[PDB]
Amino acid sequence: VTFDVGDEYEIIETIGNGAYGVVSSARRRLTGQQVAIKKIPNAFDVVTNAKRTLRELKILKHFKHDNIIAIKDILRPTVPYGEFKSVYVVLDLMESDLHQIIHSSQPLTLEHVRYFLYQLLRGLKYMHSAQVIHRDLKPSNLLVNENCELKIGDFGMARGLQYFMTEYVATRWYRAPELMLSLHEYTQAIDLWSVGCIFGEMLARRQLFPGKNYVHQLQLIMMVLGTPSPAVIQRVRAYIQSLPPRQPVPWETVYPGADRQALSLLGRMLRFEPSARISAAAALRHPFLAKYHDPDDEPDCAPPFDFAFDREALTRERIKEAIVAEIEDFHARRE
Ligand SMILES: COc1cc(C(=O)N2CCC(N3CCN(C)CC3)CC2)ccc1Nc1ncc2c(n1)N(C1CCCC1)c1ccccc1C(=O)N2C
Repeated sequence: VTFDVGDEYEIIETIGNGAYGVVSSARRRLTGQQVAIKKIPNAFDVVTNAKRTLRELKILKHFKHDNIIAIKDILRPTVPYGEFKSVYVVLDLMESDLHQIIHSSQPLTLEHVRYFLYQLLRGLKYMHSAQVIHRDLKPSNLLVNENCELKIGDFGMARGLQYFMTEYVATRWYRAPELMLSLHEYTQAIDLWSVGCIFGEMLARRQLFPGKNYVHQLQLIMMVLGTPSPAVIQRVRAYIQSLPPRQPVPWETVYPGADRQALSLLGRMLRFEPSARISAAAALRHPFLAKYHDPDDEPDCAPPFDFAFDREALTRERIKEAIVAEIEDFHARRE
């Protein structure tokens, strides 16, 4: 079967795969309400993964927000603690993600784009007030349904306030320059870079900076934003120091026929300097999102999120203990 849940849920279809692991749509037995169930097959075998899972449970259990994917249940172990391998999390089931929507024959008007961006930023304002950087925002991590309701998901990369830049890789289309040309101060401005990229992706329905490798990535950014001012720098320095004085291409020539306000907002997000970028809070006060802006319906998260548990260097078994403790804690609060 490979999905041995109880009689509380009824599996419908298998939707697909995270890197680890499996997501099936289901139906709660008593309410008939549709949920999504993620099985994590060997959740405690690999220290790095177990750490991700623990991290992601804590952040989701901390957040209550219409624009951030949510945990509805975590299933108890149905076997002894020693034998417990696979963890099942019940989450909000959405109908698609934003990647499928952008890259489809269906039409995508500015009204869609405007509404999708508003929800994204409303979600991030809450996160960032909790002092949680998402770090991996992309359209496939933005879940969506028929009535354009949007939810941010996948917090496995999230961080408070090692990794290596491998060359031949095309997986950094939404990564902020500070994570590339490694500056020593990483803040929540990181997500607003990715938002800019995502935003722009919707306006053209095609990737803004689709780099094929590490270098092609920095080239593509430079081709639009120009060279970063000397001050905005400091081995890696050399590659850029000697490259003809590049000027920023205006966003109007990048997107011909686009909306004046949309670009004003976009231009406040895609900027090398992390401090130069708008915050999510401020972005919501932009004319572009004026239709939707409601001060009394765009809350912060309090208290903020402690990352103590993450810093601590834990064994494989001690992370299993902590994850199990999150499951027991989850049920204690509800029941
Ligand atoms: C029917 O629901 C969806 C379809 C799709 C979708 O259109 N595709 C395109 C075709 C994809 N192929 C890869 C898998 N193969 C079986 C062929 C289909 C599946 C994803 C995307 C998101 C969907 N909805 C969805 N709802 C909830 C999700 C989630 N996705 N997912 C997806 C669950 C499938 C893989 C990820 C999430 C994605 C990012 C972050 C969080 C989640 C998440 O935790 N949940 C619970």
